Order: sequence, then structure tokens, then C-alpha cells
Amino acid sequence: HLGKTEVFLNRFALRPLNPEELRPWRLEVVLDPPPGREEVYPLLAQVARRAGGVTVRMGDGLASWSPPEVLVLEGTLARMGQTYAYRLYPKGRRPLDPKDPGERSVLSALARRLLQERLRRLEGVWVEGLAVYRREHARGPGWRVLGGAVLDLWVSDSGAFLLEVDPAYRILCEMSLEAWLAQGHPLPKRVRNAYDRRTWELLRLGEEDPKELSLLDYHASKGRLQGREGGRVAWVADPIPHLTGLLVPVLTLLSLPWEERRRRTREIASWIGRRLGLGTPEAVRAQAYRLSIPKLMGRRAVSKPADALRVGFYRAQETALALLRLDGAQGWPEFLRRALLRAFGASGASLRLHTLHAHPSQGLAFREALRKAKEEGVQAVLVLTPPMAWEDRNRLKALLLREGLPSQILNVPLREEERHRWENALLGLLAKAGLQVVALSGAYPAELAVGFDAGGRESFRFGGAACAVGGDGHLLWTLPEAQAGERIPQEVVWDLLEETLWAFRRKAGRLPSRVLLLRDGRVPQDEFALALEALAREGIAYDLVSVRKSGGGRVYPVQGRLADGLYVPLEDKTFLLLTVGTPRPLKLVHEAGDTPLEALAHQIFHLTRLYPASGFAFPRLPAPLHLADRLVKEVGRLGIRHLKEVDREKLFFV
DNA sequence: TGAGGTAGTAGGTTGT
RNA sequence: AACCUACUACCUC
Ligand SMILES: [Mg+2]
Ligand SMILES: [Mg+2]
Repeated sequence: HLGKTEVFLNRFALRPLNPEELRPWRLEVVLDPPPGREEVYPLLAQVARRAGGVTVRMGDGLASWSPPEVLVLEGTLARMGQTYAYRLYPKGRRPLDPKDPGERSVLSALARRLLQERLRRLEGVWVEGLAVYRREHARGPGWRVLGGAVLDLWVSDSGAFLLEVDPAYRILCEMSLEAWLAQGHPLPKRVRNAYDRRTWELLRLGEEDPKELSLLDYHASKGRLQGREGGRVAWVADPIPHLTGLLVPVLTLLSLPWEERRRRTREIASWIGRRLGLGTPEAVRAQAYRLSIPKLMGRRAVSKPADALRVGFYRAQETALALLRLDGAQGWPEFLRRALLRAFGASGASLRLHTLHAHPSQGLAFREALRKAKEEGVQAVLVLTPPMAWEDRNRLKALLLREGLPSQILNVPLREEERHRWENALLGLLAKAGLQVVALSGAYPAELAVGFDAGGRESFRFGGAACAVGGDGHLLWTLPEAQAGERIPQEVVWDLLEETLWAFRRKAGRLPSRVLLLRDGRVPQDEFALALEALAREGIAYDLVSVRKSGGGRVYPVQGRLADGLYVPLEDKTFLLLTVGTPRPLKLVHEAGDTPLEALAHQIFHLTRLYPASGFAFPRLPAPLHLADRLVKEVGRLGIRHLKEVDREKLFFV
């Protein structure tokens, strides 16, 4: 179903590696005394750096392209606790191969260090590792903004360097937190320090003198207040006092037009190829297949979900809606009422607008009003209220949920002419009611696509999932599960997966024959182990896809305009998805399953249009994943405890 | 809290 | 190192 273009992405192919580069030098170290059970990630990776040149680790040890006699062999360094002192013994040199994948990998980590530690010693340059800043874009009175690009280096599998370039900006202050704060700037965003690498937030400055452990008496007695003296008190978190004498502050606040972005990518590329003796940049061109427009369906074919409000829903049902007005007045604003009635006029079944005549200030009594409403058929409520505060906003959302009443907030100074804004709140509201706004008129390989994301919170996270009961279907979610970190427990994945499988059984009378499994970001090794054995055993087929928002790189046209819904395959098992300042395609990886890439690229992009509450825009990632991101965020944000009596056909979190 | 997004500054989980 | 987030600001319908 595709028509080819040819784009080239922001990579460049530079000179092939030469003999000496195809056979690095190995060296064994001395740990005196030996490290610890975790103290090897900065302590093996602090000696591989202390050596100099292009020294970069080789698993349990180090490697170089530099002769070991120009290595610094005998030195002394430490992480806090054990003060080590390294010494380097050799092991000779052994060849490596590009065609072979196993060697191509270590060479890159050398090539990265080559890049990195050949960038340190350049001239009119500012280097933050892989990042290079080449020009001045703005110089302010103690407010410098250097701006070049971020880089990377690796090998091609034919033995030739590759160089990814992408234009960045950096911001660096010159003054103290007083030599600057007494020049105009208000209270700081974050007080970064030079005494350590440590920082803190910024509350409000203490009115009193730190002269009364000891607040001020310890500084000028710790030899910490010599070179620059403390000025006034500081107040932040992990109340605590700090003498604001020495602290090269970290400051926060234009985005470059797409054309200039490619121009600078190519220019900076040349520069780094020629200055670093790596040759002429021959920008890598990949071919990119144009993907087929999906046919999203309300009552009838429509281009953006918000058109369902004028045309009719894909599956409506006998429904009722409540209204909470927290501002002054009382009425459903006619146009919102007229707006709804016409969308249900367009659709098949009937509507009822109710009105909550209760304020939460009534306390417990206000719940009674809710008890009555739900009872009398109310499904979700639209709330009109002046911009609320996060803490109040959450307490209320969760109150209604505790009565099984999803809430859509519309911020109050509203005018008819404010049209898109209220139009989205309405879709949001119906999504929260249970309505199947739009769906996909299509022939797809996976009849069910589930999204997995994780975590909304602090110390612990929630692993959760959302469904689309596919080839248009119902969107529904599942009760999440509290977990330690980002990795969703192996059994929890399967448990969630099954609950999503069973959902399909209830709507189709049949288990699926193919499911689509989508993770947010990288899949931790083996976190889909179970589900996949589990599926295979039940003889239901599948594909697993890592879906990365970051890392897609850039994609540029050779000439013309890159068009919406473009698909570029890269390496085996991996492809980009430009769904159109400068766009950022999704990096996607087929981790498991036997479906051809184009076909997945197809669903994914098509699954993109499904999301019911975007109205006019389309989210960058597939409706299940987005839902998963949204659900999981919201649960973490206001607790799992409120969800019990909330029907999971109702997307309360949009 | 209308929603989508890119661009700076942070940090953290995975996992070497 | 590869990916998530959180703030900020700006754009778009
Ligand atoms: Mg919403
Ligand atoms: Mg995530």
C-alpha cells in the first residue's frame, strides 16, 4: 500500500577505519584494594578515563587505540570511601571485524571515546563530552549561550565511521548567586554549586542573619569561605541553611526553523570531519515508504475526531451527563447544551443533562448529591470552574471517582467563540462517559493492541495497561499495579495482558488470533518472557514493539516536503515513524513476533488516529500507549484507591 | 484544568 | 550508554 520517497537522516558516513584502528591494545589493571558489589560502574569507569587519549573500557578492563607508553599507567584516584591507586599491565593487540556484529560494538565505544577525547583538545570550542558548541548565538551580562550540536560516533559493518549530528544550545552563567542576583534576576530556579556537583531547589530567602549546627560560624571555619564570602541566607529542601558565597548557578530561560536545522547539521558535520581528520561527510540516505491514510469513522467517515460532534458517534448509547459549576452561575451554557444534543441527534440514542446543585463546601453532604446523580443514571460530569489548583483539582477528581463519576474540567471564562477548547472538553467528557467517539474502518493483522507504560509517582510506580479491541474498537483500561521501578514485573505484564485478552473475549465471543504488544520506551530484558510463553501456549499469536519517543534522530527531505505518516526502516527489526520547529520521529523496535515491519508500521500509525480526546491534533504515539501513559500518570497522581467503582470502559484520565 | 507539539534546565530507572 | 519522567518557555488547531 506504499509509495517510495528517499529521505536522508542526520547521519554522515566518514572515512573507513585504518589498519591500526582495526586492532586495539588491551591492558589489565590493578585494584588495590579491590572494589565492591556495586562500586565498579564509576570505579572501573574512572580509570578507563584517567588514562587519556582514546582509552575506553573492554568489559572487565580497558582498551585503547593509543600505545600503552603514552597511557598514564601509574596514578591515584578515588570514589568517596576507598582511595584507590591504579597501575596498568599490558596484554598485546588483537584484530577486530566489521562484518561481525560482536566486534562492531566495542569499536563504537572506542569511536565514541575517539570523538569525545579528540574533542577535548580542539580550539575555539566548548565541549560537554559528546556535545560540541561551536559558535556564539547570544552573550548576556553574565549570561552566555553557546550553541553547536550533539554528536555520536560508531562503525558501519563495512569498517567506516558514522557520525550523527544534531544542533543543540547550551546556557552557562559567569557570576555567583549574588554577583548575579543583585543585577536584576529574581529568586533562583535551582542553586547549583561549585563546592560540589550538588544542588537544591529555591523556596524564599531567610530574613534573619545566619550568625545564629552553627549556620554561619562553620563556613569561615571550614576554609570554605576563602576566595568568596557568604552574602545572605538560603532556604530550600534536600528547611536547611547555606552560605551563598560560592555557587556558579544553573539558569533556565530560540527554536531554529527546520531548514536551518539541516543546514547546520551538514555544516557542523563537515567541520568535525575535516578538523578531526575523518574525511568528507557523505550524508547517509535511507529510503522511506509513504504510509496509507487511515479511514477513521464516526457514525460516518471523518478526518479529525472532533468532526464526530457534527456527524455522529461510532457507537453511542442511552446516556446522561451531570454539571458542576464552581464559579458563580447556574445554567448549562446553551451552546454546550445545543452542541451535545446535536451530536446525539446525529447519533442514534438519547441524552439527559442533569445539574448537580451542591458544592463540595457542603462536605459529606456533597457526596449525597453525587450518590443521587449516579443512581439517576449519571455517567460522568463536566465541571465548569476557574483555573483550579493542582492540590484541589486532584482532591475533587478523585472524590467523584470514588463515586464512579469521571470528571471533565472546563476552565471558566469561556466564550462561544472559544470553540476548539470547549469542543475538546466535550469529547473528553464523552470519552469519560463511555462513548465510542471514533474508530477505524480497516483491515489489520492484530485484532487487539495493548499499551504498557509505567509509573506516575515518587518512590514506587504503577505498571498499567490499556486496550483497543481492534480493527474497530472499544478503548478500555485495566486496574494498574504498584511496583518498585520502571520494569513491570514479569507476571504483572502477563496478568494485565490476560485481562486485556479477556476483554476481547467479552466483546467478540472468541479469543484473539493476533495481539499487538506495545511498550513505552525500551523493554527491560525478559519483562515479556512470561506473557509470550503464556500466549504461545494458548496458541494466540503476537508482536512486541519498543516504542521510543526519544532517540528517533532526525529525518530530512532530499527535496520537497516530508509528508505525514512516513515510514523509514533502518537496521533489521527497527524503523522510524514520522507522523508530521523540526519533528521527531518515533524510534520503534520489533522485539518479538513474526509480522513484517511495514504491517506493524501500518497499525501503529493507524492506531495513532484512534485517540478520542485529541479532537484536532493527533498524538505522536498509538492510542493504546497514549492511554497507558495517561492512565498510569493519573493513578500515580491521585492514588489507586479511588478506581474501584469506576467502569473501565470510561477513560477517566484523558 | 482543551488539546497537540519542540526546546531549554534538571533527575531517575535500567544496566555496564 | 540507552530510555522514561518533571519543570519552564514558545509555537499550532
Ligand atoms: Mg482531559
Ligand atoms: Mg514511561
